[PDB]
Amino acid sequence: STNLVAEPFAKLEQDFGGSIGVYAMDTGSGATVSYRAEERFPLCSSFKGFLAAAVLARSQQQAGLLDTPIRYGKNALVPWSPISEKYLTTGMTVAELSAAAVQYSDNAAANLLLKELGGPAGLTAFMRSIGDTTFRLDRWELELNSAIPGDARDTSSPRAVTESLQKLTLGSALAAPQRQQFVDWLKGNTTGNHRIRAAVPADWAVGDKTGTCGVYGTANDYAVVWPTGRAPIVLAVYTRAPNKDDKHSEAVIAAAARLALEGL
Ligand SMILES: C[C@H](CS)C(=O)N[C@H](B(O)O)c1ccc(F)cc1
Repeated sequence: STNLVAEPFAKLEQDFGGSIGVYAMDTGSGATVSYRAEERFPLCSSFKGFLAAAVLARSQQQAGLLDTPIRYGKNALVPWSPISEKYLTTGMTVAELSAAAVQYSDNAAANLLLKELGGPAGLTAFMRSIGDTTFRLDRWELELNSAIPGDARDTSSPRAVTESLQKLTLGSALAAPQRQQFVDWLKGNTTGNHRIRAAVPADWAVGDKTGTCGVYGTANDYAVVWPTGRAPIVLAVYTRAPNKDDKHSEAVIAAAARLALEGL
């Protein structure tokens, strides 16, 4: 990938202080916008969207997987697990765990689903099977958030994120019912209102998955966006920064999303 009118991104990046990674594709025309699209960024919680997709893929071979109740214990409840916390006394079904992971970034729910899939290596294997050779998940929540500069653990690239997202939501990687369920989960996300969603015209439908590592200014969002009467746009906006204490910026993510969309 390349971009011969990259200066707007370059200036936004310089003002932010860190690194911005953008890839956006118009699935109707094939046009793309890129900026550090081939460079590795920490996934943070954005792996949870692909995790739910991997669950749906398995459910195509395992009848009633999604309906399976999980009666998890208190010591599954790592921090930032609001749904799993709320429902501890009842347990939750695999489907509910998947929805909570996507729509609230629920940590405990992600760990429980990772265990069902064979851990970070199992999710990574799923991603290889749809043709993503960049994605790697190595660790569990919360250790995967360390976001250390240059660490390839728990990273992917904006372009591979977008390409996989397109395969899973719009392409053929998931069966049509599973594909619709994944799209619906993304559309019901509650964590992304200040990121890509803040850049999209109010009348376009959006599904998204956010990520927030909590360190090194590292945060991200990927989304499928449905313009008026048009084929959908798929995009990914990732950030990081060189100092552990650097704050992430939702406004930067929104602004880079807007530059991508305006570029398309
Ligand atoms: C250690 C950090 C706290 S800022 C964390 O748990 N991040 C996950 B994720 O991005 O991997 C997370 C972040 C925000 C949430 F609301 C839920 C889960």
